[PDB]
Amino acid sequence: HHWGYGKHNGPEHWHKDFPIAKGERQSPVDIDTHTAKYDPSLKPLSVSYDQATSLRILNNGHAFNVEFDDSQDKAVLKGGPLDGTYRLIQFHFHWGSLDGQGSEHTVDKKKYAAELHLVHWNTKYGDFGKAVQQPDGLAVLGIFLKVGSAKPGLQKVVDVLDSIKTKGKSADFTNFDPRGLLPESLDYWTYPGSLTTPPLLECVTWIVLKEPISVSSEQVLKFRKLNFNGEGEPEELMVDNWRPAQPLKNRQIKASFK
Ligand SMILES: Nc1ccccc1NC(=O)c1ccc(NCC(=O)NCCc2ccc(S(N)(=O)=O)cc2)cc1
Ligand SMILES: [Zn+2]
Repeated sequence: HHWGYGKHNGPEHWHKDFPIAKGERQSPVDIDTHTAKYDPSLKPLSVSYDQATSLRILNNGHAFNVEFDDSQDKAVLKGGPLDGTYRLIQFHFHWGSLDGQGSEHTVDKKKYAAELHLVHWNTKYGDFGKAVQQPDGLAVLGIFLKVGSAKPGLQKVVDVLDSIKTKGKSADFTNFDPRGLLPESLDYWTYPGSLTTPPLLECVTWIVLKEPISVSSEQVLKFRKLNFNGEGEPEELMVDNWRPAQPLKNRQIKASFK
């Protein structure tokens, strides 16, 4: 009876195994654009992905992860609200059963069709497992997806999904360039928060881009053909793998822009 996104094991249940679910810095949150404060001291984000080395794509039963070689400074996030150098380890998405829901963060209570999370860890902690134990261990770059025109740089991901339909399946996934998933603007909101799935550790500097990317209806339909189940288990479509907005509590969301 493991956590997931169903009626009996979904986000309202998680606090029983992971009491930090009701903590002081949980994610995601609603971004109230009128209460976010412009912070003129915030630096431009530095997204250095030209040497990224993708390795593999994995269906882990909760989402799919595109994994990177994080054994050297090859794809890093710096600047913005961050001190030091954060290495890209993986990206994944959260998405809905319908185009009207799927994002984890909301903007003035608006839900997007999906949300991309580019997960990075602080190199001063040596690897990911140590970084998630620290209040500044991770930086997650969040990008909203809206349904409209196709994102050409997403299609290589969409096309491999039939090879990782079920939980525990992986496939080689080399030479994927995550720059093809970024919007034009790097204007962002930032706040201190958590992992949005168990173990819900309070280790994340969230950086959420203001400008969504557009994907096609056909691209997101292919996300919704994935399965939460393993091969030879009853088929349960991998949809609505999002945690809803959590209380902001004693936090301020800062904006990089006016
Ligand atoms: N060792 C230790 C000591 C004291 C306190 C905590 C820890 N470690 C842990 O709690 C612990 C660490 C990792 C665990 N599992 C693997 C793991 O990497 N999980 C996190 C992956 C994750 C990555 C990104 C996101 S998201 N949606 O916020 O971008 C969500 C989840 C499970 C438990
Ligand atoms: Zn995520």
